[PDB]
Amino acid sequence: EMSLENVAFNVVNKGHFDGQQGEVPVSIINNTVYTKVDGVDVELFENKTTLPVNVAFELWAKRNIKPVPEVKILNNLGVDIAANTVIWDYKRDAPAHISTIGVCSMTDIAKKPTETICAPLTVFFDGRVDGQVDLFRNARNGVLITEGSVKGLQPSVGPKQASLNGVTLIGEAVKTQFNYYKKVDGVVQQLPETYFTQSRNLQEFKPRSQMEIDFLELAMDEFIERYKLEGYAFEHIVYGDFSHSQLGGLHLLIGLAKRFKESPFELEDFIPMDSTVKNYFITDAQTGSSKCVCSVIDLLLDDFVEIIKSQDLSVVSKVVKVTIDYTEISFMLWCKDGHVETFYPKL
Amino acid sequence: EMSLENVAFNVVNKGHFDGQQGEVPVSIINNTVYTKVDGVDVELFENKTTLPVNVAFELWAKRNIKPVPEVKILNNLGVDIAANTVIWDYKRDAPAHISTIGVCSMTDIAKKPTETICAPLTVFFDGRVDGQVDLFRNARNGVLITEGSVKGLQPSVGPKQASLNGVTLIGEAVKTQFNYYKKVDGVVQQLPETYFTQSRNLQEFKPRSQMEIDFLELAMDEFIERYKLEGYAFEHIVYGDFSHSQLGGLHLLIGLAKRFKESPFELEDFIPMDSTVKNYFITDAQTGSSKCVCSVIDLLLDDFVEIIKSQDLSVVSKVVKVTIDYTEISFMLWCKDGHVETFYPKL
Amino acid sequence: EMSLENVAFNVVNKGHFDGQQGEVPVSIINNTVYTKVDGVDVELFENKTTLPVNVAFELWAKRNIKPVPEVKILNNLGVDIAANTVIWDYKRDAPAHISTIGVCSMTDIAKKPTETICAPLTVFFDGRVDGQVDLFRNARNGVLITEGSVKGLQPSVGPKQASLNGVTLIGEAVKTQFNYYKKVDGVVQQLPETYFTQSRNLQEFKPRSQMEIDFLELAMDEFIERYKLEGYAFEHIVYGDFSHSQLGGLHLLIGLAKRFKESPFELEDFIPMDSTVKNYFITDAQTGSSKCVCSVIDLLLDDFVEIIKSQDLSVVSKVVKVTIDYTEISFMLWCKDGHVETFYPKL
Amino acid sequence: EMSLENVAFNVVNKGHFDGQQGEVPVSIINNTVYTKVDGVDVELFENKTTLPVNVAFELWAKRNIKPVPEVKILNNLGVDIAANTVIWDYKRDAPAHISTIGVCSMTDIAKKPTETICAPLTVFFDGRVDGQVDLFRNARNGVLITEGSVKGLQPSVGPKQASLNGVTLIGEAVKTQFNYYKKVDGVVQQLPETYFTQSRNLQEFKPRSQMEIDFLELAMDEFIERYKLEGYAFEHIVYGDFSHSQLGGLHLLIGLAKRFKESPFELEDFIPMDSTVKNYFITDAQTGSSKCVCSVIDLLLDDFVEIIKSQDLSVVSKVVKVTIDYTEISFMLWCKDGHVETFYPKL
Amino acid sequence: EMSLENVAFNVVNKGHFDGQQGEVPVSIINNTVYTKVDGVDVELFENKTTLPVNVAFELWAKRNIKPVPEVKILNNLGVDIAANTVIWDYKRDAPAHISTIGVCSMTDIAKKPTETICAPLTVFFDGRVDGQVDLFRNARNGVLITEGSVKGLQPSVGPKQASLNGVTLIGEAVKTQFNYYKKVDGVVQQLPETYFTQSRNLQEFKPRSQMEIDFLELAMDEFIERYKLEGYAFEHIVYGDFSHSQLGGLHLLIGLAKRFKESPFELEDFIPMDSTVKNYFITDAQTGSSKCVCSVIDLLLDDFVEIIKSQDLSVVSKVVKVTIDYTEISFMLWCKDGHVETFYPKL
Repeated sequence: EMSLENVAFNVVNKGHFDGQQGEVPVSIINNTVYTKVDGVDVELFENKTTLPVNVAFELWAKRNIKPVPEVKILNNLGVDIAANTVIWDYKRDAPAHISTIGVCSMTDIAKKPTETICAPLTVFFDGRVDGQVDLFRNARNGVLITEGSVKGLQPSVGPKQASLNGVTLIGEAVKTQFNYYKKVDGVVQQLPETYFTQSRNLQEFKPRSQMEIDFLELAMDEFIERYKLEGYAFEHIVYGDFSHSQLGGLHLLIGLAKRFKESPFELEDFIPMDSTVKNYFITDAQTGSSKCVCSVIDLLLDDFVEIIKSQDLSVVSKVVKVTIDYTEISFMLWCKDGHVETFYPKL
Repeated sequence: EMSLENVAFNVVNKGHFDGQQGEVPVSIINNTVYTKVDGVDVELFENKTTLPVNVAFELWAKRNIKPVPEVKILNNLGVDIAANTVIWDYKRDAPAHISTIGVCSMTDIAKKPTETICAPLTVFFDGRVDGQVDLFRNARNGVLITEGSVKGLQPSVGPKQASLNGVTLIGEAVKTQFNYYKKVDGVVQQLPETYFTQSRNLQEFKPRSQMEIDFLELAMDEFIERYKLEGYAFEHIVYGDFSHSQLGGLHLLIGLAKRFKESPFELEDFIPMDSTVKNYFITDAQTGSSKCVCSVIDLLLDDFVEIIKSQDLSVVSKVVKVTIDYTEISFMLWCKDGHVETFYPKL
Repeated sequence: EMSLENVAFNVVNKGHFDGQQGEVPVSIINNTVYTKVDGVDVELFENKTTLPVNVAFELWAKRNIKPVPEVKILNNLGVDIAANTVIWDYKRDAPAHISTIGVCSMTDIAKKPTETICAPLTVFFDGRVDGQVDLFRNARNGVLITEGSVKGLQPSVGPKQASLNGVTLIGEAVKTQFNYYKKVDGVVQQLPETYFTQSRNLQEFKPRSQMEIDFLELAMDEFIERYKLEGYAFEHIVYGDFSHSQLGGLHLLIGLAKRFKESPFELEDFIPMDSTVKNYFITDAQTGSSKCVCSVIDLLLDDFVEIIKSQDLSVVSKVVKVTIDYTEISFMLWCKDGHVETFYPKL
Repeated sequence: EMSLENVAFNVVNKGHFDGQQGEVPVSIINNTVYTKVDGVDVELFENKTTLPVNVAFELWAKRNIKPVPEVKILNNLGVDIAANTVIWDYKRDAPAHISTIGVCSMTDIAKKPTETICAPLTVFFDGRVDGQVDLFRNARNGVLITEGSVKGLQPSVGPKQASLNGVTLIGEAVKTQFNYYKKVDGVVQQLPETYFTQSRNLQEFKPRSQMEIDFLELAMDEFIERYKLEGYAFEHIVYGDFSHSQLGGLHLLIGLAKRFKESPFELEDFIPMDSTVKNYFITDAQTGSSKCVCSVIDLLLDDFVEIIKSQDLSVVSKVVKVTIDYTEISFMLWCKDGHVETFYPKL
Repeated sequence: EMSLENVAFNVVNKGHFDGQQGEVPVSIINNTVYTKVDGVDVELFENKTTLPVNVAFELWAKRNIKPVPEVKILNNLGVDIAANTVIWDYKRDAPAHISTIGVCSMTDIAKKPTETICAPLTVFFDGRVDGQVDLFRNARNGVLITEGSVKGLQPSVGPKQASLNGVTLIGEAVKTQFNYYKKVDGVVQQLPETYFTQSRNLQEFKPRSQMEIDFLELAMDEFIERYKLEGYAFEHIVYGDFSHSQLGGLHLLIGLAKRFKESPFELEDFIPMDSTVKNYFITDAQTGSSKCVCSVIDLLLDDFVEIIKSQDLSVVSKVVKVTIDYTEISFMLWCKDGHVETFYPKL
C-alpha cells in the first residue's frame, strides 16, 4: 500500500516510514498534514518545500535515518539522485534531490537505478545496503560510500563526520567515516587529495587540535608568536578587524566563535543551504562594524595554517585553488611587501 | 456585541477578551489577523488551528487565564467540553476541545450545560465560577474541580501543578492544587488512587526530592548503591545506554535531564500534544546513538523507585498496569534471572 | 532594470539590493520567494507583511543598511514616509511606512520628495545622503538627521543608540548619535527637551550607570537606603510585587531584568511593534503572579529616579506628563499620605 | 456598529448593506466569507480583489445600488475617490477606487470630503444625495452629477446609459441621464462637446438607429451604396477582412456583432477593465484569421460615419483627435490615392 | 531581459510575449498576477497549473499562437517536449509538456535540442520555423510537422484540423493540414495508415458528410434502412437506449449531438484532458437514464461505418484494433446470433 494514510500510520507509530501496515485519518489544510488523536487535530508535518504537501510529507517520512554524507559533500561530487532512499536536506528542510529512484510514485523517474534514464545521472549508492556495491559496479555514473574495503577498488577516505537525522557528528556508537568511490562514464575515477571542512556551528564550537585550543584561550599576540604566524595577517584574516564601519577579515569559523563567546553579533544567512563556503551578512553588536558579504569557511586551523604558509607572498594578488570537500575552492590572495594583506575564499 | 472587531478591541486594550465595548479595524490575510496602529498593520494572531482564522482568533481571545488543569489530566478523565470557557492547548496552539458551551456562535453546541445535547458529554466544571458546583450536581456526566471542600462529596486530591497561560507551575501566589470530582451517568464516581507526572522540561529541570537531588549530583554507581537499586537495571532504564547504534533504555525524564546538562541531544517530538507518556525520536550528538520511538515519562524518582520495587522480578516478561494521571499506563517489564532487563511505559 | 529577477540577483550576490546588473531564476509559491542553486530551490524571503510577496521582497532588499533612528523615534516625530530609502521595521518584519518616494513602482507616490503630493507629508531626510539637507531646507514638512552641524539650524541631540540591520547599538566603529531637525508647514520647529528610552532587552540587559550597576547587585533594601529612595514605592514600582495573584508594579525594564536573572517568567507581547511604552501580559513562573496589561518602559534608572523625585506626593492621584523620545508620555501617579503608592506609564 | 458580523447580517436579510442592526455568525477561510444556515456553511462572498477578504466584503456590501455613471466615464473625468459611497467595478469585481471617504475604517482617508486631505483629490459628488451639491460648491476638485438643473452652473449632458448593479441600461423606470459638472482648483470647468460610446456587448447586440438596422440587415454592398460610403474602406474597417492569416480591420463593435451571428469567434480580453477603447486577441473560428491586438470602439454607427467624413484624405498617415466620453482618443488614419485604407482607435 | 515585469509588458501591449523591451509594475497575490492601470489592480492571469504562479505566467505568455497539432496527436506520437516553443493545453489550462527547451529558465532542460539530455527525448520540431527541419534531420528522436514537402522523407498526411489559440479548426485563411515525420534512434519511421477524429463538440456540432446530414435529419429507421445498417445495432451503439436506468450505448459524439438538440443532458468530464477516447458521467434529464462511464469517440460517421462493417460477427467477444490518431484503439465487440449487440471504444 502506497498511500498517505499508511505513511501517516508509520509516522505516528514508528516515528518515520517503516513499511508497517495500517492507516490513520489525515486532514490536509494550508501546507500542513494533521491527524486526529482523541478527537483533536495534531500537526504531523508542515511543508517547507516547493513540492505538493502530500508529496513532501511522504519524502520526509522516507528519509534516510542512518548516518549519511553531508549534503555539501554530495553536491561537490556531483550527485544527482539517490538509489532507493531519500537524503533529507535539513538546512533547507527539503529533499536534497529533485527526483527519486524507487521511493515515491509522484517523484520517481525509475524503480531501479539500472534503468536507462538513470545511466547519465550520477547516482549515489550506499554500500551498507545489500546489493548496492554491485549496482555501483555496473552503474555508468555513480558515487559509492562504504564503511569497509571494496574488492578491486582504491578507496578515498572521506571526512570524519556525517549527518544523522540532521545532526552532524563524529560517530562513536556508529560509523560516520566512509570510503568514497566515483565512476564517470563507466570508468572508476581517482578522487583528489583534499582537505575537509569541519561542519561546526558558532555557539557550540569545540576545538579539535591543540592549536585550536590555544587559539581559543591565548591572547591574539601570544598565539601569533607561539606558532610563528608573523607576516600572514592573522589579526585581519582570522581574528577580524572591527575598528571601521566595514568589517575587515574574519573568514574562518573559529574566528567568529572566539568573537562570539565574548561579544554576540548577527549572522544573516541570506542563501540558507549547505555549502563548503558560506556567505553572511554580519553585523557586530558591540561596535557596529558590518559587512554585507562575508565569506566564512570552517577549516581546521592546523589545515588553514598549512595552506596559507605554502603561498608565494611575493606577487601582489592572485586566485589560489585549494581542494576542499572534493571541490576546488578559489581563495583571493592579496599581498603587499612580502606579507599578506588578506586571504579569503569565495562562494 | 459578538464581533471580530470587538474581540480585537479587547485584545489590543486588555490583552485578552474581557467583555469591553469598542471596536478596532481588522484585516484578515493568509491565516493571520492584523490591526492598524498609527497607519501600519500589526499582527495580532496567527492561526495554527484547523479552524477558520476568525473563529480560532475569538476562541484564543476567550481562553481561560486562570490556573487550569493540564490538558493531559482532562483527557485522561474523559472531558469532552468545558462549561462556559475555553481551555487553550498551548502544546498544540489550539483549543483543547472541538466544541464549546456558551462561548462562540460558530462553535457552540449549547448556551448552557443543562441543555439536553450536553447530557451525554462529560462536561468540565470549575468550582471557582459561581453556580458551577450546582451545575455539576445536576449534570449527568461531568468533571468538577474546586479549591476547597464540596458539601456532600468525597474529594480526590489532584496534582500540585496546574497550567497558567501555558506555564506549568506549582502556585504560591495562586492555588494550583485542585480537588477533583467525577460523575458518570448521574452517579458520583470514586476516582482511583494515582501517581502524577511532574510536567517538567529538559532544559529547566529542577529536582523535587532528595533522591532527585542525589541523582543529579552523584555518580551513577554511588547513587545506585546508596539507594540500594542493584538488580533493577537503573543503568539501562534511567541513565541510558549510549554504546550501541540503538539507544538503550532512558525512559525517565530525569535521566534525559542529567544527560542533557553534560551532552546535548536531539528530541524529535513527532506527535506534539500533551500526554502522560511521550514518544521521542532521539539522536545523541556525542555518540550517534539513536532510537526512533523512545517512550519517556516524568515521574518523581521516588515514585518510580517505589513502582519498580513492587514488581515480581521472577517472570520473563509481562505488561504491568500503573495508575498515573488518573489513567492506567501499561509498562512492559522484561526480566532475566531475577533481575530487570528493562521497564518502560507505552503510549 | 526594475525587475524581480534582478532584485534576486542582487540579494544572492550582494546580500541586499545594490544596483548590480544580472538576473537569477525565481519561483514564487505560498508567500515565499525561492531561487534555484545547483538545481534545488532555496528560500530567499518569506513575506510576513500585508503586501504582495513580490512587492515586500523588493522593499526588503532595498532596506537601509546604515544606522537609522529607531522606528519609535520616527513615529513620535510624526514621520510619514522616507525620501528615497526604505526603513525596515524589524519588530514587525515589514516596512515602517506604507508608501515610498523613488524606491518601488508598486508603492511609490512620487519619485522625488519635491513633488506636490509629498508637501503635506512629513518626509524623513538623511543628511548622510548628498543633497538631502537641501531637500529638507525646501521641504514643507520634514524631519532631518545629521551627524554634524547644519549651517543655520539649531540641532537637537538625539538618543545615543540607533538601529543597524535590526540591531540596536551605541556605535563605536560607526556613528549612531544624530542631530534632529523638524519643519512643520515650512517653519523650523524647536524640538522639546526630552528623555530617551534605552532600547535594551531582557536577557541581554547591561547597565549604563553606577546606579544601575548597584541596582543589579545590591539587595533591595540596601539600594533604597543608599540612594535615599524611601517613600517613593520602589519596592512596588521597580522591583515588583509577586505575593498576590495580581502582579503589583514592575514598570521599569531594569526591574524585569533583575527578576529574570533569578527567576524566568513569560512576557506575552500582544501588540508586537516598536513603541516608547510597551504593554505585556506577564506570568511569573515561580509564584504564578500575573497581570494582563503590564506597562513597561526602559528609562535609565538615574532618569526615572530624577522624574519621580520631582512629583508632588501630596495629591491623591493625577496624570503626569513627561517628554520621552520626543513625545509626551502620561504617567498615572497614585499617592497616599505623602508617599507614592505607584507610578506607571500608559500606552 | 461597524463589524463583519453586522455587515453579513445586512447582506443576508437585505441583499446589501442597509444599516440594519443585528449579527450573524461568519467563517472566513481561503478568500471566501461563509455563514451558517441551518447548520451548514453557505458562501456569501468570494474575494476577487487585492484587498483583505473582510475589507473587500465590506466594500462590496456597501456598493452604490442606484444608477451610477460607468467607470470609464469617471476615469476619463479624472475621478479619484467617491464621497460617502462605493462605486463597484463589475468588470474587475472590485472597488473602482483605491480609497473611500466615510465608508470603511480600513480604507477611509477621511470621514467627510471637507477634510484637507481630500482637497487635492478629484472627488465624485452625487447630486441625488442630500447636501452633496453644496459639498461640490465648496470643494476644490470634484465632479458632480445631477438629474436636473443646478443654479448658476451650466450643465453638460452626459450619456443616456448608466450602470445599475452592474447592468448598463438606458433607464425607463429610473433616470440614467445625468448632468455633469467639473471643478478644478475651485473653478468650474467647461466640459468639452463629446461623443459617447454605447456600452453594448456582442452576443446580445441591439441596433439603435436606422443606419444600424441597415447595417445588420442589408448586404455589405447595398449598405455602402445607400449611405454613400465609397472610398472609406468600410469593408475593411467595419466589416473586417478574414482572407489573410492576419485579420484586417474590424474596429467597431457593431461590426463584430454582425460577424458573430454569422460565424463564431473568440475574443480574449487580456486587460479586463472598462475603457472607451478596448483591445482584444481575436481568433476567427471559420477561417483561422486572427489578430493579437484588435482595438474596438463602440460608437453609434451614425456618429462614426459623421467622424470619418470630417477627415482630410490627403495624408499618408495622421493622428486624429476626437472627444469621446469626455476624453481625447487617438485614431490612426492611413490613406492612399485620396481614399481611406484603414482607420482605427488607440487604447 | 528575462523578467516577470518584461513578460507582463508584452502581455499588456501585445496580447502575448513578443520579445519587446519594457516593464510594467506587477503584483502577485493568491495564485494571480495583477498590474496597475490608472491606480487600480487589473488581473492579467490566474494560475490553474501546478507550477509556481510566475513560472506558469511566463509559459502562458510564450505559448505558440500559430496553428499547432492538437495535444492528443502529439501524445499519441510520443512527443515529450517541444523545441523552442510552448504548446499550451487549453483543456487543462496548463503547458502540454513538463519541461521546455530554450523558453524559460525555471523549466528549461537545455537551450537547444542538440544538447545530449534531449537525445533520448522525443522532441517536437516545427518545420514552419527556420532550421527546425535540419534539427530534425540530426535529431535522434523526434516528430516533425511541415506544410509541404521535405526532401528525401516520405510524408504522412495528418488530420485536416489543428488548434489555434485553443480553437480547433480546419483553416481557410491559414493552413492546418500538416505532413508528419517521426524518427526513433536516428531512423525515420513509417507512420501507420490511420483514421483521425474530428475534434467536434456537442452544443455546436456540425455535420461533415452527407451521411452525417442524413443522421441528424432523417428518423432513425429511415437512416438505418438507407445505408443498409441492419444487424449493427446503431439504435443501441449510436442512437443510445434510454429506457432502462442504465443508459445503453451512445458511444459516438454525433449520437450525443442528436439527443442533445432533442433533449438536454449533463456530461461530467471526470478526467478533463485531450484524448482520442473520452469517458463521461452522463445523466439524461428527460428519462433519468444515466451511466457512470460512457466512452465516446468522435469519428466521421462514414469512417465508423467503414470500421464496424470490416468485422467478423461470429465471436461472443473480441478486442478489435483500429489505428486512430496514429495510435491503436481497443474496441470491445459483443455479438450474438451473428449480429452486433454493442461496439464501444476503450479509453
